Amino acid sequence: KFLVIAGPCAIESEELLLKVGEEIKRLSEKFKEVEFVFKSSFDKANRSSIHSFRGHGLEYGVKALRKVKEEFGLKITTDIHESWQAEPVAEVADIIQIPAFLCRQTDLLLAAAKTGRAVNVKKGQFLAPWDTKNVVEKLKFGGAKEIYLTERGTTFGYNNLVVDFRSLPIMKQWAKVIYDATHSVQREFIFPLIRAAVAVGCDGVFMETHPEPEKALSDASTQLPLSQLEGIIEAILEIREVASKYYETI
Amino acid sequence: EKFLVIAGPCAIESEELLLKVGEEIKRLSEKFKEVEFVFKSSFDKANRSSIHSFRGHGLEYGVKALRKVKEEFGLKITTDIHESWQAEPVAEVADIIQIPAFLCRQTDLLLAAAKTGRAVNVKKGQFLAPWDTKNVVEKLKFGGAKEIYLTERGTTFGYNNLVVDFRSLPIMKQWAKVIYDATHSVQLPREFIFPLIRAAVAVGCDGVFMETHPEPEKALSDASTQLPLSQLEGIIEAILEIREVASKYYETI
Amino acid sequence: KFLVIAGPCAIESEELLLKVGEEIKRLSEKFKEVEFVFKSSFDKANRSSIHSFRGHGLEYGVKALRKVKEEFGLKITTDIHESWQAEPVAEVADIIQIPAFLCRQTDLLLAAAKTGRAVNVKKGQFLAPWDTKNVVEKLKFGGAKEIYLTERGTTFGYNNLVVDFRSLPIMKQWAKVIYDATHSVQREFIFPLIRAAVAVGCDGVFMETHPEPEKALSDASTQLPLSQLEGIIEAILEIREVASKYYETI
Amino acid sequence: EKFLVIAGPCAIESEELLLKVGEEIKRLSEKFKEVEFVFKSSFDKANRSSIHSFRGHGLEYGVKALRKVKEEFGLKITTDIHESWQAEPVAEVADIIQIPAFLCRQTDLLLAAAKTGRAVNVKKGQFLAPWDTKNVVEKLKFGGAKEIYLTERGTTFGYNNLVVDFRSLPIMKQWAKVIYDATHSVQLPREFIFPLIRAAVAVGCDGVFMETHPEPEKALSDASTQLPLSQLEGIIEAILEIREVASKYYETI
Repeated sequence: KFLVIAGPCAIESEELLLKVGEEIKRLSEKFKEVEFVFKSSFDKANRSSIHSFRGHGLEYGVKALRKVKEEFGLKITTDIHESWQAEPVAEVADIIQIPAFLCRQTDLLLAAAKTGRAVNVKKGQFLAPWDTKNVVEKLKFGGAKEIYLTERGTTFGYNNLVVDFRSLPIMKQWAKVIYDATHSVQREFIFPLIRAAVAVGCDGVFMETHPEPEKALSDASTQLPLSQLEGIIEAILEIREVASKYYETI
Repeated sequence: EKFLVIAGPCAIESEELLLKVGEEIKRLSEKFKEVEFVFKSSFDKANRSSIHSFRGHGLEYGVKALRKVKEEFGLKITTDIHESWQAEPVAEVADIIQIPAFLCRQTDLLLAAAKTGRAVNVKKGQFLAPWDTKNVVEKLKFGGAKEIYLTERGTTFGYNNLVVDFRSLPIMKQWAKVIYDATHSVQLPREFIFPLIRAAVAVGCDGVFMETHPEPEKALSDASTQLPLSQLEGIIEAILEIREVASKYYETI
Repeated sequence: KFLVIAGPCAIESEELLLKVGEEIKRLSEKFKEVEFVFKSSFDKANRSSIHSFRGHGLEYGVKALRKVKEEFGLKITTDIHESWQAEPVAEVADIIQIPAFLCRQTDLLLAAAKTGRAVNVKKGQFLAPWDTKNVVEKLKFGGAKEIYLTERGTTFGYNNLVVDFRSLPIMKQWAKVIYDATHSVQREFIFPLIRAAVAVGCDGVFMETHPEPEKALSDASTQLPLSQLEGIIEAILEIREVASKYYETI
Repeated sequence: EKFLVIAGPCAIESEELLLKVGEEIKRLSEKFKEVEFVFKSSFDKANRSSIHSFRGHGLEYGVKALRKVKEEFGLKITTDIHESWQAEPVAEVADIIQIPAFLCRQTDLLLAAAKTGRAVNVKKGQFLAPWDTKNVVEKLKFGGAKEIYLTERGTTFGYNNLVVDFRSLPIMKQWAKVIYDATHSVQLPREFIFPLIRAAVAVGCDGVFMETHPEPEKALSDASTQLPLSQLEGIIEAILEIREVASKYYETI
């Protein structure tokens, strides 16, 4: 089925996670035609500024996420930043996410693959679509069986990312493809591009959502308001239903 | 609003080629009555990379060929001009005067097209940012143009490659009707033509531009990008279907 | 010898041209090791805004330039925008310049070549270095013998140009290469990059200069102050003298 | 200020390779007494594209090899770390800890290097704008780094290509000493190595970084970009000459 990965960018508090998890659980029950995966980062390890919010740490985060899966029975996904974090994270995370800047770090990929969990690699803004083939190979060599590649834009001049949708069919040759709707534009362009992603064809969409994005401690300018999530999901399912007839074979 | 489909052979290889394509476009226009078709073909490829490449048979011959298409099939016509003096003679048959991408900032060319009273469609230069088309529209309005289109055809991305930044569709929509060039946006200065056109209609545009030829392999220009004429019907039906289902979500400008 | 093409961006008045021509004449007499070519546009035919200064027209411009060559005996160069302008311009212009956006317009190139004058083509911001080979061929086919290719930057994302200096040695294979120091950065970067151009190796430099750039009716943010021209020329000659030892053969 | 030349084989293929290169670097250091040389080699290529490519013989072996170079030749040392835990052991031999381009924003890695008391050299990510290195320097200073370098190694330009925006040299100079990577800036993710290094010194930088190997064709990494060791002397003499003549024109930051 279609994958929808969503949740607040960072684990600002297990309290926030529960409120978001409650809504994702509701959509989960409303759209049985979709596999929902709850996402949130226990640490923003690559902020530009040293004086920015990073999080409450790995232990606090894993505990908060554990709570979401127990209170709602939702699959979990979070990102790791160094090899040693794979094991403890794999205790809760159904899908281990690899940050875009780290998509070429062999040991991180191998560490994630060793946990036996699914692995989702964010395509580096510096990577060409065809160069993700080697990323998948690393994961397969490492013992990974469920592999995802996420489109999140490519470097286009300075301080700008462009989404080359030709990447979707190219990456589909060796892995399931997820379109990251919120980081690919980093709000007026979020919906239009997600619509494009599903018209082109992908296996899922990734989107950060927060009750009050403006009050968020991370990606306050791109996180989707929680209340708009249902409408966008219904919209992409309808578009996908009609467009899927034309998705090119492999 | 009636969706616009601009299609035809890239170059006016001969008056016979035009009538063959026009025949099919006319057939499709009767089937897809919700679509406004415009027949396109260039009387001159004035910007080929090589001096040895095919250019055409001249403005005179081309205009006469296009007039035949309009006369024989009752189809609207569009062709591109390369210098100011061509606007007047071309305006005699062209319903929409097209401005080449490299020439989108040539003031006198835009002014020449605008004063003819015909609609003007400007291909967005590969060097131009979406927000910079606002001044292009202002020039045309200044020159008297009342029906203006902006065409997305890709942006320079490294060497010999173009990327389509779909964010340009809603940005340009702020000041003009927007057309998506499905064939030139994948050209490297065919496997991606269809998926990208699906993206264009899902995002939302006012029309699509597609070069089509009975046998692309034998084309005298863009032999690698022109869509086989037999595939045009299927592509149009698909974008109409995608447009309909996505239409309720199109943001208001 | 080394080519130095300079002058005010636009012919704001033959008066301005004479003041600039006076200074270029002085440097001309001071640097016999350099071939100076006076440049100025009779029309800014590609301004973004319709409400911008274009000029005083072709006739006024050709007359003003004619005055510069007669009062100072300096070679002249100006750009054309449509085929019909080549002939009347070739009456004064020693070098006919082709605008960057128009580097692929066959008839314009052929028209310039037909005048028998030298032709300098500004490399389009959209063109790859190796693709200028076809530009030269057009000019040769058209009867041009003295051909120049000018590096003026390449599209790098939106509203930004980057200078890929690998272009200098690539274009040198089929034509003399000129580095445009003022349009490649469109002021703090003008000198550094011209220094780079000569260290890499080129046949000349192009730079717009105006007595009071801020008061200029065009390129007020990039035109080099007239008083700084001598210093930059002396600097590039010194750098070239030392670096030329390492310029790669053809 | 004494110009810095960072050079050595890309990877620590063996302790013998290092001593062979170190021998030549030591010879050149005696000749070019106005230059500060730093011997470089990676104990691990932790980011190769293919899982089948050479990585190295481990941190332990590498550090021991580097210590041999410093011990036998009296040369300063630099190598790169890939995860936080490696900073401590590496700091035992490395005078300058290098931060890989893809990892230039990894806060904990930068902090790990900074607290060792050693100098830190951060390769500017191919995705990073020049003005955004200001925060990189702030992180390092926050972490205790007192000697910081920023290395220019190209920027993503379309697919599989890097361009060097020389405007970054004076921009980055505003907050750190700047090094130009002559070999990685022309790599496609050798004919241009020399001309671009001439440009770097003419623009103005504080040092250059060059990978060099006795027989590049037989290298286990960057076989297409590493400079033959016999050409190192000539290149250094040339940049010193160009630097001298251009030096009086270097703008003040």
